[PDB]
Amino acid sequence: MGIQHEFDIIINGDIALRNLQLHKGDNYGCKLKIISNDYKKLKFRFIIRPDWSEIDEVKGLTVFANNYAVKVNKVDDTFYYVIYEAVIHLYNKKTEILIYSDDENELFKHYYPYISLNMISKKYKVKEENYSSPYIEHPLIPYRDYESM
Repeated sequence: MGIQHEFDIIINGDIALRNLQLHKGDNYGCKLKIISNDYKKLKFRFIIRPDWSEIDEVKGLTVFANNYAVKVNKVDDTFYYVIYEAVIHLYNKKTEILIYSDDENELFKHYYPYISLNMISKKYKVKEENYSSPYIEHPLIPYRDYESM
């Protein structure tokens, strides 16, 4: 049993995408398909609980939306949790968001989950679990203070 981080993403304080971590490995990420007519923008909070048993530092996150670079802000950085935020603006009905620590060696193809969030029909679903076991919670139940938005 190698490196086991935990990785969650909260959207709009309403939707929690929990348990997104890779089953093992020093990386964490998610691919999102957003379908929308009405949302001008989505607020994201990306929560990492790092496994410090082997690492020297906690990898940060890169975010692209339809392959345009998105501003990412680190808002907490502690031993037990490292938290990032972004507010992503939607310019097309369909937007692919790539969130990751690293994007190499088929991580998106075989490892990171792929989740669809249809904001029109309000249908939130896992398209591919790959090497993770996502749990989509809606409405979100805040189990930690840093989960509520």
